[PDB]
Amino acid sequence: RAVRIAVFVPGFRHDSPVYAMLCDGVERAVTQERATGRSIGLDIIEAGPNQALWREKLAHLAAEQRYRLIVSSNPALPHVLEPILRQFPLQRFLVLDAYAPQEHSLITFRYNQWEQAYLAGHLSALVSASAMRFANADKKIGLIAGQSYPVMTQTIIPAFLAGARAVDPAFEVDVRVVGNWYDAAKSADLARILFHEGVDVMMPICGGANQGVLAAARELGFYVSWFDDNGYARAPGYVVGSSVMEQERLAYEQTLRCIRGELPSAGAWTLGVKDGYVRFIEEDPLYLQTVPEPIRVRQSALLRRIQSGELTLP
Ligand SMILES: Cc1cc2nc3c(=O)[nH]c(=O)nc-3n(C[C@H](O)[C@H](O)[C@H](O)CO)c2cc1C
Ligand SMILES: [K+]
Ligand code: NA
Ligand code: NA
Repeated sequence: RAVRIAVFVPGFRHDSPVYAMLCDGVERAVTQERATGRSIGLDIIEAGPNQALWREKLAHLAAEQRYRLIVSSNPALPHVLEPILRQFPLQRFLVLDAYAPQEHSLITFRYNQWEQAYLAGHLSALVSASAMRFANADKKIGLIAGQSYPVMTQTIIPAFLAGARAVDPAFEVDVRVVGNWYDAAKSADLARILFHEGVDVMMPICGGANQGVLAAARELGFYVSWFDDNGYARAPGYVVGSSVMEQERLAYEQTLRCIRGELPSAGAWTLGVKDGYVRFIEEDPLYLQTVPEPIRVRQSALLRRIQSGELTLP
């Protein structure tokens, strides 16, 4: 039996870790199963930045009645989908990085981003408190978000702060917002503001604008806590951590289940460190070269406490 899949990207694929990972994993599954001789179609729709059009674009994909599954990502998608689920109940949807319990035609997976961001904040504070080249004597770290949204304000920011405060309760996090997920010039401006306020380690979570923060790091001399995927090679020596979600693998795994007829129609899963889907990347040689022993030792010890449940971050 032939199978057709659509991926709805709420923005652009390139330069957005969550969407690049999503598309890479769906493609990997499709390519794999095509190679067995099976006919599998894959269409990727890049919606672009205009969020006011997302709902109608998704409704048209459902109305086309051709996709066995429409795949998307990000925590706003369940809300976007609400009337579409009602109007087109036979259309199956899969959304990663989201949470929608108790739907009938929508299955979601959320990562434990308290773990993810706590790992990032702890690493950031260790670096900021150290005598590394660009560290200063303040206890100030930064976060530059593309936009504000409930997961960012209720999970990521508080967990980043909590991880930092586990190192020293005096740590502060200065949050800034770009207003979009692409403009690297505008994120660089925020990074310069943070640097001059005394921030020596920043975490960019602003999509294609992340590059602006990397540029500012090289320009001014500060460190970057990278999120979502492996960012060490994007600015060797500046990127001091990668605190990640295993979105490429999850997208691959769930797409395969769809193709083989094993993906449930509904459900809302949460996957974290103990499940293997949130990680701090210690194995990259750039990390080992970039970050001194005492910091790496403490970061490893933290990972062990999360892996055992001793430190549970629900
Ligand atoms: C409405 C909305 C739009 C988003 N757009 C992007 C994006 O274009 N690029 C990106 O890298 N992350 C984007 N994210 C963030 C992403 O889903 C995730 O929360 C962060 O990458 C941290 O894991 C978006 C989040 C929301 C809620
Ligand atoms: K909020
Ligand atoms: Na510091
Ligand atoms: Na210091």
